[PDB]
Amino acid sequence: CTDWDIKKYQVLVGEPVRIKCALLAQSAGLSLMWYKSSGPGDFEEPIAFDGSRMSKEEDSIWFRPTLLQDSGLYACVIRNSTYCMKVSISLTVGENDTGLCYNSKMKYFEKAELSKSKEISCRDIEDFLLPTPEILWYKECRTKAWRPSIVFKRDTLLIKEVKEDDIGNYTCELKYGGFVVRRTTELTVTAPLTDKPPKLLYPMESKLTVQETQLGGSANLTCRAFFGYSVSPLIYWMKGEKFIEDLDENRVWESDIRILKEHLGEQEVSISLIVDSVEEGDLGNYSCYVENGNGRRHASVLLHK
Amino acid sequence: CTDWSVDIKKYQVLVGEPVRIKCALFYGYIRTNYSLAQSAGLSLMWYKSSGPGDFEEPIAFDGSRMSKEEDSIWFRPTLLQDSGLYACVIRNSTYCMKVSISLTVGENDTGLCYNSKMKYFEKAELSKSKEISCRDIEDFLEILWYKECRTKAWRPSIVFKRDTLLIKEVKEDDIGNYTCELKYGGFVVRRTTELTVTAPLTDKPPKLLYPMESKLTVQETQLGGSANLTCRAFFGYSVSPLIYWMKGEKFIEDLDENRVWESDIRILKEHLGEQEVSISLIVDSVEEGDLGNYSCYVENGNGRRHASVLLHK
Ligand SMILES: *[C@@H]1O[C@H](CO)[C@@H](O[C@@H]2O[C@H](CO)[C@@H](O[C@@H]3O[C@H](CO[C@H]4O[C@H](CO)[C@@H](O)[C@H](O)[C@@H]4O)[C@@H](O)[C@H](O[C@H]4O[C@H](CO)[C@@H](O)[C@H](O)[C@@H]4O)[C@@H]3O)[C@H](O)[C@H]2NC(C)=O)[C@H](O)[C@H]1NC(C)=O
Ligand SMILES: *[C@@H]1O[C@H](CO)[C@@H](O[C@@H]2O[C@H](CO)[C@@H](O[C@@H]3O[C@H](CO[C@H]4O[C@H](CO)[C@@H](O)[C@H](O)[C@@H]4O)[C@@H](O)[C@H](O[C@H]4O[C@H](CO)[C@@H](O)[C@H](O)[C@@H]4O)[C@@H]3O)[C@H](O)[C@H]2NC(C)=O)[C@H](O)[C@H]1NC(C)=O
Ligand SMILES: *[C@@H]1O[C@H](CO)[C@@H](O[C@@H]2O[C@H](CO)[C@@H](O[C@@H]3O[C@H](CO[C@H]4O[C@H](CO)[C@@H](O)[C@H](O)[C@@H]4O)[C@@H](O)[C@H](O[C@H]4O[C@H](CO)[C@@H](O)[C@H](O)[C@@H]4O)[C@@H]3O)[C@H](O)[C@H]2NC(C)=O)[C@H](O)[C@H]1NC(C)=O
Ligand SMILES: *[C@@H]1O[C@H](CO)[C@@H](O[C@@H]2O[C@H](CO)[C@@H](O[C@@H]3O[C@H](CO)[C@@H](O)[C@H](O[C@H]4O[C@H](CO)[C@@H](O)[C@H](O)[C@@H]4O)[C@@H]3O)[C@H](O)[C@H]2NC(C)=O)[C@H](O)[C@H]1NC(C)=O
Ligand SMILES: *[C@@H]1O[C@H](CO)[C@@H](O[C@@H]2O[C@H](CO)[C@@H](O[C@@H]3O[C@H](CO)[C@@H](O)[C@H](O)[C@@H]3O)[C@H](O)[C@H]2NC(C)=O)[C@H](O)[C@H]1NC(C)=O
Ligand SMILES: *[C@@H]1O[C@H](CO)[C@@H](O[C@@H]2O[C@H](CO)[C@@H](O[C@@H]3O[C@H](CO)[C@@H](O)[C@H](O)[C@@H]3O)[C@H](O)[C@H]2NC(C)=O)[C@H](O)[C@H]1NC(C)=O
Ligand SMILES: *[C@@H]1O[C@H](CO)[C@@H](O)[C@H](O)[C@H]1NC(C)=O
Repeated sequence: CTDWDIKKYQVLVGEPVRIKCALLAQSAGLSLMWYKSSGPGDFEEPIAFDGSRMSKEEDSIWFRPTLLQDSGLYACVIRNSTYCMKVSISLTVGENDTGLCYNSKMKYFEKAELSKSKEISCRDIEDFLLPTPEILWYKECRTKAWRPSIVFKRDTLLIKEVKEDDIGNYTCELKYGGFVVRRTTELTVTAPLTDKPPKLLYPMESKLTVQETQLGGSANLTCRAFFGYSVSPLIYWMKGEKFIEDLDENRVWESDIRILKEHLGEQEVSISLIVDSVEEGDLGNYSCYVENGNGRRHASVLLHK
Repeated sequence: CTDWSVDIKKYQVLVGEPVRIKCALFYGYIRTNYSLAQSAGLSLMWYKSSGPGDFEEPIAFDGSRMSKEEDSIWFRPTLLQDSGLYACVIRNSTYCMKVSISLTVGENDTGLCYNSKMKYFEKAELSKSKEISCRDIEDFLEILWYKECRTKAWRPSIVFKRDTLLIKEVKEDDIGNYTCELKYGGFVVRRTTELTVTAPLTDKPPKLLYPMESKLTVQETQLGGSANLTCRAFFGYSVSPLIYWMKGEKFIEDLDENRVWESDIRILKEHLGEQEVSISLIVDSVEEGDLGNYSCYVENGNGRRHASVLLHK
């Protein structure tokens, strides 16, 4: 039968899951089958349904609860006299690690700006909603008394003003017929957006630094700048109108950008310009260009002797 | 900059073994090499996010273990921390591209040499040859093979050739996890594969068990009653089993009463790829028209067999 899934399932052992065949079928005479492979290339064993945990319900399989055994590839096949279709679903079951409520490999991630609003939502909770709903939030796998600044509405968490204290793993809990559904997200805070172009440190914008090199010598011109949080940092060297790529590719080349420091999204990167076997043409005024969202700044270096 | 969400290539390694993460942009996406691209002034940076939504911190290498060598990153050895998403970015005045590579690091579980989630899989036919190879090994260029995480003396049926394991005749006993080991400068490289043996190709069409091919079984039902007609067959290894009910020329879908429907296929047994499935035909509020001869059709690659059932009373 025709063969091809992007949808992947991650769940903690002891939590209810619903796996759907990605593709009225009973009416058309179509017969539906599932296979568990547990790996790419495996036997794809036919599943004989029990009634306690694994339930064949409509277009889906229900696990109540899930077990470590359940981890694997699930292939849903539809069969007819002349018609067939099948698709494979990946289910990974893991256990919360050592006293924690969640699994390290299995969690969501978010980023927030200091002194700014941020919303945290309980994602992928649709399959347990009826009739048309209670949720509890944990901080570092512990119950907390939440400040009035933080507001809870309908499966979501809102922080009106975000502080450097509000960092870590946020896990929401749902009750599903004597079962718990946990979705955990980790928040990382960064400094707010710059609103200002980066700052040149070496060379400075208005000092006109001087570099001395002898002919047939080696020249190292190293720019340095500070990039506040705002894409990779854009810092590069130019000699007048000519870009680094244009001038004499055999003797002169540009180094890769280095990260001298990083904190809260702010970086202090440095890049260097290297010239070998320096000649009369190489001597002149070199400028380090630094650019971002709000501006383009540059400073100059003089090559002498 | 222009983005390629996630690279198909993913890395799975045991903690304490060497890994090499390759920037996909130089090998697959773009033909131009790192040595010639950098000449054009392109700058390369890496980021470690550990998640699709995380901060993506810029990594300052500065390490004995983590080495920025050309278009790749070297881990010698790898650590449990290293698990995450690695994004390589190329920078220009007006040009940018980035791609993300997934590295997953795990530890051998409870007295075992391997990780259950991280291993290869294979299938073999009984009494036939099958070769097991040490896959995706390179950048570390002799091999030694273990069976069930133990050193073994191998029969002349099993032969060793560089980077491969060959079994002339596969037997039902030689099933399980085969792990090859390589030594790379005081480090060990383990690649483990699991073998599952199945019965050889049928060469014969399936066999009807219930009803039998030439007995013409009879079921008695009263009018306004309930009818359960359950077929049963044996399918040897050869895809889902093709077994279905028919009433004369008409398929089950054709008569399409709200009263008569077909059940889903059930798996009564499984051994070595051989199945003995059963399907049932159900009729509710039986009427005079429903009475007649029903046939259960069973089919596979080499043949089509069928048996008949008579509905009476
Ligand atoms: C028309 O009539 C047919 C009868 O031919 C009905 O089909 C039967 O439906 C019943 C449903 O109750 C089936 O009963 C099931 O038996 C399965 C087989 O047993 C397992 O155990 C042995 C070991 O002894 C294994 O070797 C074997 O491979 C099986 O795995 C069970 O798996 C079923 O589920 C569970 O049952 C008990 C319930 O407490 C659990 O404790 C068990 O752990 C088990 O998981 C179930 O018991 C019966 O097999 C069917 N027969 C056939 C021939 O298909 C149709 O349903 C009916 N049509 C209707 C009503 O529309
Ligand atoms: C939920 O959110 C919390 C924070 O809100 C996260 O906490 C971090 O958890 C990780 C583990 O996943 C911690 O990493 C581990 O802890 C060690 C502590 O680091 C400090 O160590 C000493 C004090 O003991 C300090 O002096 C030092 O400056 C460090 O700040 C790490 O150092 C460990 O790595 C070390 O060990 C390995 C092997 O032993 C070595 O090879 C390494 O080189 C390294 O030395 C270890 O990885 C991390 O520290 C926690 N952060 C904080 C701030 O406490 C949770 O991770 C998060 N939940 C999940 C699932 O991620
Ligand atoms: C190649 O490598 C793979 C993977 O490493 C091996 O697959 C293993 O196969 C063995 C079979 O010999 C499996 O062993 C079995 O473990 C099961 C554990 O389940 C228990 O726990 C769950 C909850 O987590 C319960 O639901 C369940 O009822 C069990 O309690 C059990 O089915 C068996 O363990 C025995 O221990 C329990 C106590 O826990 C006893 O009460 C029972 O009597 C029971 O017999 C069974 O032994 C093992 O789990 C498989 N591993 C994985 C990861 O799937 C291959 O075997 C290996 N190849 C070769 C040739 O060895
Ligand atoms: C051109 O000039 C630039 C700037 O002057 C220069 O950049 C320098 O690069 C080197 C490495 O390529 C840096 O040296 C390292 O700095 C970091 C600390 O941030 C550490 O990794 C190292 O510290 C120790 O390293 C050794 C152990 O690995 C120790 O033995 C050693 O004693 C150190 O303690 C190492 O110092 C250097 O920091 C920068 N320069 C600046 C100012 O940051 C570049 O290399 C020059 N040449 C080119 C581009 O060809
Ligand atoms: C996070 O993971 C840990 C371990 O991975 C989970 O701990 C487990 O907790 C259950 C219930 O408390 C334990 O089962 C019970 O064990 C006691 C032992 O006396 C027994 O009397 C009970 O009848 C029941 O069987 C289980 O042993 C324990 N697992 C361990 C210790 O390895 C924990 O539940 C997970 N979730 C969290 C912390 O939210
Ligand atoms: C980074 O630098 C600039 C900014 O966009 C780009 O410059 C030019 O890009 C073109 C197409 O990518 C390059 O094509 C070449 O054209 C020459 C023409 O003589 C031809 O001989 C080559 O075979 C090739 O087709 C061109 O070299 C390049 N010019 C430069 C770098 O000076 C560049 O493409 C950007 N991106 C990179 C380098 O990946
Ligand atoms: C399992 O990993 C440990 C390191 O945590 C190592 O010492 C041990 O040798 C490994 N097992 C085998 C069979 O090599």
